[PDB]
Amino acid sequence: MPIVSKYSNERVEKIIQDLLDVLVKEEVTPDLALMCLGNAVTNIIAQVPESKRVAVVDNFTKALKQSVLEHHHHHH
Amino acid sequence: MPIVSKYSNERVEKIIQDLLDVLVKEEVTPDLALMCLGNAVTNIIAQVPESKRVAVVDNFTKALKQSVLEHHHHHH
Repeated sequence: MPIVSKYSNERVEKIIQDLLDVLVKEEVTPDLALMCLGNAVTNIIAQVPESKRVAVVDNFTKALKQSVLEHHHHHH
Repeated sequence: MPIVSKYSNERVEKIIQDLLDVLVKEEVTPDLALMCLGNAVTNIIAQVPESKRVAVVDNFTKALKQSVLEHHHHHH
């Protein structure tokens, strides 16, 4: 329900950017990016206790679909 | 196109490695990692045509939950 503000947003978006930098440094393809990122995500989720391990990945995948569909929400 | 993969698995792993190096040098938490990676993936899927955008994100998310449940032990 509430989006936790545990960390500085600047830092959050910066890390996102630095990750994108890696992807643009190699000029990776969409397929490649998804495959590399997917393994990175899974690695982190494996470090999360099993009790919530299935929950965190599901919420991840759920929210992922939410953000993708909101790109043409009220734009052309 | 005469492409079955194009990119070498060696490079694929190396990219994942570098992505990990990014996350490690930032000392990211599970919360932060998923939050940053989610936006990164979303931007990648935003480069994918809407004609297949829902397909790629669904297979991505599908493969994620597969990997999470599959990867308890290494594999071999």
